[PDB]
Parts: sequence; C-alpha cells; structure tokens
Amino acid sequence: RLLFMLVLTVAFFVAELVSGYLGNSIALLSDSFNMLSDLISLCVGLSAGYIARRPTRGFSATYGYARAEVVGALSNAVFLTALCFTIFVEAVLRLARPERIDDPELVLIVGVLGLLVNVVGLLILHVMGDALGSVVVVITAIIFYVLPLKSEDPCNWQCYIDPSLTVLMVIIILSSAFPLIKETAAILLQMVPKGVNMEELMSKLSAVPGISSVHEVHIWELVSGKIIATLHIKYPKDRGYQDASTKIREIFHHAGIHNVTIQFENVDLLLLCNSPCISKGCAKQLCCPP
Amino acid sequence: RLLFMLVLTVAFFVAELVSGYLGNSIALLSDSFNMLSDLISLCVGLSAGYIARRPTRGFSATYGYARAEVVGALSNAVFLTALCFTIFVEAVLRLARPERIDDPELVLIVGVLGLLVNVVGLLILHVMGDALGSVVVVITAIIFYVLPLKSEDPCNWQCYIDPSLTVLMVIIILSSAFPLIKETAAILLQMVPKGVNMEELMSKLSAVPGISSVHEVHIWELVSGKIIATLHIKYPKDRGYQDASTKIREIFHHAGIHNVTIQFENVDLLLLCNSPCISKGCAKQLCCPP
Ligand SMILES: [Mn+2]
Ligand SMILES: [Mn+2]
Repeated sequence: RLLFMLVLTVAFFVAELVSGYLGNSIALLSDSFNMLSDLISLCVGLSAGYIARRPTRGFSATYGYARAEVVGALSNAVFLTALCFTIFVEAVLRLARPERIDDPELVLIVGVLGLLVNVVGLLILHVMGDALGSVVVVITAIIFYVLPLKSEDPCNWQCYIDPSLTVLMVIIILSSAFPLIKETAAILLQMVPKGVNMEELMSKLSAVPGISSVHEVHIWELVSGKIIATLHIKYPKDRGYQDASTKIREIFHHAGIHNVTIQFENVDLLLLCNSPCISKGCAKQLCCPP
Repeated sequence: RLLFMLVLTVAFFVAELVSGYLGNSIALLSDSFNMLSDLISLCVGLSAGYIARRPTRGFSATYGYARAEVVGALSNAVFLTALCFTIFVEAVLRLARPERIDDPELVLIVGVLGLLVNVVGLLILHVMGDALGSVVVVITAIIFYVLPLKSEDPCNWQCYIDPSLTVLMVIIILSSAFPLIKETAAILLQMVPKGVNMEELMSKLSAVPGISSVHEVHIWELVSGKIIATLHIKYPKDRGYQDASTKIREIFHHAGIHNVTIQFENVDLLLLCNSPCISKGCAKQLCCPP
C-alpha cells in the first residue's frame, strides 16, 4: 500500500474549500466536501490496516477493533450525506437567487488541480464518482470564461449552470452513499449476512440426525468473512452429540460460517431453553425473550 | 408517550431554515440544524418504540431490530457533527468578512418562535442544549434592533456577535455529540459494556471448581440491559459440568449478563479450542484466530 495521499488530499481539500468560498462556487464546495469524505475514508482504511496485522483482543474489546472499518464507513457515509444536505440547500437557494463566479481562473486552476489528483488516484464508486464532480467545476469555469459576464450586467443563464449541476452531483454522490449506509448498518444492526441463506441453512440444521430441537440461532457478521453463529441445540440424554456436532459445524462450514458456538441442552415444555438466566425475572432482560 | 412534536418540530425546522437564509443568520441555521437533529432523534425514538412492544425476530435479523436506537443515535450524532462542521466553516468566514442581519424582526420572531418550542418540550443534554442555541438568535436580533445599523454604514462590532456566538454554540453542541459518538460506537464495535468489570468477572470465571480452561470469552452489548456473552470452556471428561454450568451462569447473573452461551469442550495443546472450523484453512477466517 501507499499512504502518500493524505499529504495531497488534505492539502487540496483546504485549497478547494478556500477557493470554493473565495471563488463563489457550490461545485467547488461540493467537491471539497467529497475530498473530505475521501480523506476520512483514507484515514479509516489506514486505521483498518493497523488494526489488522496487529490484533489486540483486549479486556474491553473481546472481538478486537476490526469493526472500525464498518463503523468508520457508516460514519463517513452519514457525514457525506449531511454535507450533501447543506450543499443541496445552498444549491436550491442559488437557483432562486442566482449568483455568479468572481474568479473563474481561480475556480478553473483549482478545478483541474484536484481533477489531476483523482487521476493520480485509481490509476496508480466514490473514487470513480469523485472525478465527475471535478469535471463540473471545470465546466462551470469554462462557461464563465469563454463567455464572460461583466460585473455591471445581471445574472444570465450562466448563473444557473453551477447550482443545477451541483444538484445533479448531490444525486450522484448520494446514489453511492445510500447503498453504503444500508449495507453497513445491516452489519451494525446484528442482521444476518446477505450471503448466508438462512432458509436452506435452517432447513439443513433441523435435519441433523440426533438433534431434537434448535433455538437461539443467532448469526451475525463482524467483518467480511468473519461470521459468528451462536446456537442452542437440544438433544436426547441417552445419545451423544459428537457426530451431531461434527455435522452441524460442517453444515455451517459449507455456508461460509466458521465461528460457530453451540450450546447443547439436554432433553412443548421440551422446546424452550433449559438454561435461561438464573432467575425468572431475567426474562425481561433476555434477548429472544421467553 | 406523545408524538405531537414532529408536526411542530419539522414545521419550525423549515421555518428557521428559510428565515435563517432569508434573514442572514448563522445562529438561525445552527439552531435549525439542531432542530433537524432533534426531529431525527424523535423519529429514531418513535421507531425504537415500534421495534419494542412488537418484536420481529425474523430470518434476516436474528437479534431483531433493537439495535436501531444505537445505529440511529450514532447516525444522528455524526449527522449533527457534519452539520456543525459547515456551520463552523461559515462562521469563520463571516468573522473574516463580516455581514449583517437584513430582518432582525424576522430573526427575532422565529427566534422566539422556536425557543417557545423547546419550552413546550422537556417541560410537559441535547434538548437542554437546544434552548441555549435559541437564546443566541434572540440575543443577536436584539443587538441589531435596540442598536440599528443603516444599510449605508459599514459593519460595526455587531456583525461579529452572530458568528462569535455561533462558534461557541458549535463547541457546546459538539461537547454533547462527542460523548455520544464514543459511547454508541463502542456498542457497535462489539466492545465490552462499560458496566461489566471484565477483570473481576474473568478472575471469578477461572475460579469455578471443575473448570480447566476458559477461551473465546466474547462479551458484547446489543442494547442497554441486553448483554450477550459467548464463551467456550474446557472440562475434564470424567466430571460433569452441571454444577459448573450453574456457577458460571450465576457468576454472569451477578454481573448483569443474562444472555450466556457456553460451549463445553472436553479434555499446552490442551488449552486451544477443540472445535474450530472443520478445516485448518479456516484459521484465517476465524475470529480470535489460532
Ligand atoms: Mn474531485
Ligand atoms: Mn432551538
């Protein structure tokens, strides 16, 4: 990996913020708010590179800090969505009251210098979609320079191109952030991973010879590949559960789940958990409550 | 509960946005961005009221959707932080280039009408801290009305009060959001709950008579009160684990943990998991890897 991007990305995010406010362009602010999310993603990816190759497994994080690439990706998409909200709000108010660009050259220079950065990125969807936002800035500046507007004249159609294309860029930016908030929140909501087929898996689980009942089947995803499947299983007292255990962990293996914890409880009052909390009053605090 | 707040809060968030942009006040935009987070929190709390009293426990969410009050609270604090970032950026640029208030009356009216809403809130820290942001708006409007500034004059000291107090309000707003991002991310990072004393708990766990080894001790928090504690425990083959199990689940009960799953594995090669994935190649995909 190479990390020599924060030096460039952070430096040009500030440049596009200053030039976006000094040059009076929402497209420049939009792109700078996109490069800020790009630097947040770079920091998250670098943090996820130091969490890996150096596990911790401490007394306060029993699973480690490997979930920081999902929390840091949902916190970056929500950050970007909130930034796009303000960009959209400032883009609708400039469609009502139009304003112009004071320095097209300062917008064009930093517009290209920042489009040339997303070409020293992937070459050597957000990264793919960050380069289109840097084309809008150079398009708007060109329209204001191959067709100038003297300070003394009123706003023409040109004052509308910048807010109109910035609204389109918010729709394009939020068309990739929206699939990311839904895909990452499902992980942090303790939902079953999308790849796992919980219908076939639970149909095969009940077909294991020697198994009498299966309850508390919790399957969730820590990170990609790491799927934890808690499971309680009742079994007749006169039969061992060794071959049953082997079958259950081989069924889960074929489903891509390798972190399987099975609690074997001995054996319609024979279908509840034999081992809830030590008191009946714990039923309020039990998950999958009885 | 009462839900007759979205009708008021959503209606006045739009009013404070329009009047904050039509009246040229960052404090009004700051408060409207705070009332937007307030309505997002109201929607999250109402969703968490319908997830409760009606559990689902489906085939795609084995723990239910009870984690939506933690994901929806981290997504609301990050949303608020990103909004405060834009508010702060527009507050530093107005400290450099000062602007004034076009309609102090429109700022004062909607300033009070929106301070009277946070008095029809708690009465019948963010809610406590939303009312201070509505005092800054009424303070700034008063200074511009008990001391007017004709359009023909340059900006005096009055043009600085609004950005200066909005910077202070961002610090106050982010002084309650920051403790919320750290407290909610620890839950979504699968970290040990703060209340649980993992030192005394793990010291008592190893002192249970009949237990030979304890590994894969995963304790995490779904929501407040619901703590799930996965655990693998080795034991001698000639001794049963019934009394040991009772002791272990009574030790966890005294620690506030009632969702305990124990995998009893039979018995320094006697201290590893007896039941990893069915193949040695799964060690890469195992959590707490061997
Ligand atoms: Mn760009
Ligand atoms: Mn308020």
